[PDB]
Amino acid sequence: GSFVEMVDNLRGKSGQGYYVEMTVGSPPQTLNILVDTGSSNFAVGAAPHPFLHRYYQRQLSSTYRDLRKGVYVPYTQGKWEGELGTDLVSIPHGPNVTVRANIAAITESDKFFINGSNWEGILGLAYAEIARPDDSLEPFFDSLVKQTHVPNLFSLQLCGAGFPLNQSEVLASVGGSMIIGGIDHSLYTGSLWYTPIRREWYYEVIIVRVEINGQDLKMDCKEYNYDKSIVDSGTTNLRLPKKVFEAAVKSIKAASSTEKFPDGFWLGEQLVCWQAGTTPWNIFPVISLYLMGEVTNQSFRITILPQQYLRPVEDSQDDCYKFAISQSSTGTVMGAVIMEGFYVVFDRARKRIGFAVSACHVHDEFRTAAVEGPFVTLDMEDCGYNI
Ligand SMILES: CSc1nc(N2C[C@H]3C(=O)N(C)C(=N)N[C@@]3(c3ccc(C#N)s3)C2)nc(C)c1F
Repeated sequence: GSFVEMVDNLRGKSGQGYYVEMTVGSPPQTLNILVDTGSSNFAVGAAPHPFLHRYYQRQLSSTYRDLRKGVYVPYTQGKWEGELGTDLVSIPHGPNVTVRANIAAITESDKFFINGSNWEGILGLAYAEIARPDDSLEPFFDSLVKQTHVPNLFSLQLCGAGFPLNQSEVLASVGGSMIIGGIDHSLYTGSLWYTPIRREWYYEVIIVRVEINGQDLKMDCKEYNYDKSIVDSGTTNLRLPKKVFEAAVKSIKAASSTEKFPDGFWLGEQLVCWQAGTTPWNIFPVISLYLMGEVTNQSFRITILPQQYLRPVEDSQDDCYKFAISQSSTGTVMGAVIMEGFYVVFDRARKRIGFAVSACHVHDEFRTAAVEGPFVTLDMEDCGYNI
């Protein structure tokens, strides 16, 4: 329905992440926490770091409980290590509840804390299967549902500004909404379409067709989900498996061929600039991803614009962007620049993810993002990867 207390509770941007305010401990210690659907640990800075202006001080919390256990988390782009414990946790612009949750108190880290991101921790919203050190460490959302009457569902509206925000603007700007326990109808237009959650670990989905400006990429659909496809608010880009990326970039270059861009642009490294207000959106194609539907032999599609996959960056008065589609060796990742086009419902209770056109997606007067269906699609189970 309407969840006014939770609307506009996020801040941030696709490149540095979107975060929500939380409190930990007694008396409450306020921290800004990255919303990460990629993930399943609640982990906070708990020791001084050059990029943190605040951190969780366990010795100042009367409700802190030491689990006497360490946690070491090395991932591809970074790492952190910490100490496990529990404490009382709240979301000020959330449900009016306080829960006893696991907290990984980060004591050492490498390339984890982003300089100027304004967040001091991460809220992993995915399932216990991928929690560290193992699946016995109950994720935050599981604790929230178990201890309260909050429904087993959350929804995210990530709002890209469509232009760069400076340090002061990004702190003063509304970055979107995280609705805990419900769906807020003001955040989207049109209908919600649902795709099954294939398996509960990451938020895994199945893509069954890909089009660039209505032209079928025509790959075996298993390629689109090799080795998985996930919905991840903690990734900036739309990431595609190597072969799919190679085919998609060739098609995007062909559609936009009236302007030649350097190789560094297509690699997502180099910015491209245009005179203020002259970005030629119309030369870039729309991209549609068809997702398995809830009805047998039915699919639907989500369509994004270049206003989603060209990420605004500062250079001058020029309008500059980076290409926010990139290669992956770990499957498709529907990151923040995809999520910025849609209101996304993580319906854990019904094992499904819903998509609707976001009320805050960036567009022009000629084209809009879309969520449309149904389409008749056969043998969709064959699109999923096994082994
Ligand atoms: C690979 S297993 C694993 N991974 C993570 N993360 C992976 C990071 C990762 O590359 N992405 C893509 C992720 N969605 N989340 C992580 C982030 C770190 C910093 C972020 C920002 N901004 S997002 C945490 N955290 C934990 C606790 C893990 F078990």
